[PDB]
Amino acid sequence: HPETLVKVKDAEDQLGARVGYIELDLNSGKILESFRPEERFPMMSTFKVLLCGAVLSRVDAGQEQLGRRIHYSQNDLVEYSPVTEKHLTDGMTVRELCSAAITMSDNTAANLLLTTIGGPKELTDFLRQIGDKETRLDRIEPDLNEGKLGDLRDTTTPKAIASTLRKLLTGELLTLASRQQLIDWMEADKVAGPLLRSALPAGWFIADKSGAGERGSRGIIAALGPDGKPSRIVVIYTTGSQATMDERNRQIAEIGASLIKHW
Ligand SMILES: [Cl-]
Ligand SMILES: [Cl-]
Ligand SMILES: [Cl-]
Ligand SMILES: [Cl-]
Ligand SMILES: [Cl-]
Ligand SMILES: [Mg+2]
Repeated sequence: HPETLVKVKDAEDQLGARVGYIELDLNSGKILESFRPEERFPMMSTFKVLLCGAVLSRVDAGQEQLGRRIHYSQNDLVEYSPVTEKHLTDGMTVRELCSAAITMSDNTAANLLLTTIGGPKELTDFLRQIGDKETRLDRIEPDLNEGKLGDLRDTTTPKAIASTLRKLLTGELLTLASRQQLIDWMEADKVAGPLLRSALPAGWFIADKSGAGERGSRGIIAALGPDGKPSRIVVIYTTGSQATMDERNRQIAEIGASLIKHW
């Protein structure tokens, strides 16, 4: 809607950075609104949904078990690992790692899951196989968050990842059980959801994953809608801003508020 576009523009002005935006009809994939949809942005932790999609595809294929226990060490622990730092001695199952990666954005959990699939290149190969020609993962956490100027590593486009999310959450790419488990991880309550959840009316559905990185990188992917059911996918990314984190968050949140207001 034009009111959302204007909020996107305001965010670019206030933040001193580009903002990419797309909104798809969930059922049809029709593009309802877009701004810089084919430009590249760091995915940051939004990739963790794609990662868990790849893990679930392996589960469906009999190549992984959700119950398999993953044992790791102190030196595997990286920054922002609130769940995995509590399981050095006992390990975590694949299921537990996906829950942590998505609901808690746990960085080490994502690295361990990357190991289970064979790494960034294997995630990228899965994405190419499902028809995403743009998204690429090159590095693990935390380096994938760097957001360096003119660096194509660890990027997507709003249009690419929106389509990929739709493929994961709808249709038959994943079995019903895996699709529902991915959904459920994304729906689960989170500690703080400034970008879309904080202002979202009660009773609306949202399955989301946010991301934050260096050099102003911030964004979110989500399926959401009224009456308990998702009906749209939205993707919002920005990178380059040196405004405060609070200002970045507020500008993105205002885009979301407008999408909801003018739904
Ligand atoms: Cl545009
Ligand atoms: Cl574009
Ligand atoms: Cl134990
Ligand atoms: Cl493994
Ligand atoms: Cl959020
Ligand atoms: Mg809830």
